[PDB]
Amino acid sequence: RTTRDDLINGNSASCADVIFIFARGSTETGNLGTLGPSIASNLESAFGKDGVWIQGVGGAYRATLGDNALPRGTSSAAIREMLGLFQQANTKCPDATLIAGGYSQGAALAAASIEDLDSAIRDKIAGTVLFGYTKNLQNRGRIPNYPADRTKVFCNTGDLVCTGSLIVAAPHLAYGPDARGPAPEFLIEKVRAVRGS
Repeated sequence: RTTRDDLINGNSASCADVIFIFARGSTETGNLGTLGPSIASNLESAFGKDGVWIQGVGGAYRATLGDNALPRGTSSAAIREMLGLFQQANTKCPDATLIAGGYSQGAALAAASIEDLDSAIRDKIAGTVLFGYTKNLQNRGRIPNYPADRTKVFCNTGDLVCTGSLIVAAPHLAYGPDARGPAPEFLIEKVRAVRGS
C-alpha cells in the first residue's frame, strides 16, 4: 500500500530487472503517499511482481511542509537519503534499469538528488516523472544534468507551485488520473526503449 521497501528488503541474488524509486509529497503517509501506489500497481502489471522493485524514499525524508522553502525545495538530509537509495540500487543490482519520480516536495527532492548523483548512476535512470514540480519555473521544466527526453513533468494549469509560488491550490491535488495512466505509460515506454521487451 503506502509503504514499499522492495529494494531494501530485496535479495541481491535475485535482483529485479527494474527498480523504481519514488518520493512522496508533503505530509503524505508511508513512503509512497497518495500517487505512488497507483504507479506501482501498473508497473507490476507490465513487468510482473518479481520483475520490478518499488522503493519509496523513507528514512530521513520526513516530507515536512516547511522544507519546501529551503534553497533546493527540500532538506539536505532528505537529499542524502535519496542519494543513498540510488547508491544502494547500483551496488545491489548493477544490471537493473532504474526509474524515478516524485510529487510536490518529492519532485524537488528527486530533481536535487538526480542533479547531485554520480553520472554513472544517473545515466542508468531511464525515465523520471515529476508531478506538481515545485521547481518547474526555476529549473525551466528540467532536472539539472539530466536529459529532457527522459523527463516528464505533469504540472496542472492553476497549480501555483509550477509557476514559482509555494501556495497550495486545488489543482495541486489533482494528479490522480496522471498517476493512473500517462505517468506509468511514460515509465514503461522508457524502460522498454532501452531494455527491449
